[PDB]
Amino acid sequence: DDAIDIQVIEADGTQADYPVGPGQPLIISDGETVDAGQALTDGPANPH
Repeated sequence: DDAIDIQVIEADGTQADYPVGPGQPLIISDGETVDAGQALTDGPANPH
């Protein structure tokens, strides 16, 4: 069904299940070196 979920495996093996959602949030993330705060689906970040 093209859920397009970004599942990340922690240092222990814990998933996150980030849903991309609609088509407007275009994906740009294939780094495989992500760190906290890194954006995945393009656009202006929410600072709060």
